[PDB]
Amino acid sequence: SVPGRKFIAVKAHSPQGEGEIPLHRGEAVKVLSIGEGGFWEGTVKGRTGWFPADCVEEV
Repeated sequence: SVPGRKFIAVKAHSPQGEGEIPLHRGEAVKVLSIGEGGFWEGTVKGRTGWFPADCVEEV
């Protein structure tokens, strides 16, 4: 465990809905909040949006 909200993408994501962001494996993701339907909200390189939670793992 490390304090804070640092995660890493283990899976890619291609956006398929309003407000979704892409993810690429290995990227740093700051997890901000949770949504409905298995989606979480996070920040990658100055963009924030939705992606499936199963794409990320905590550092």
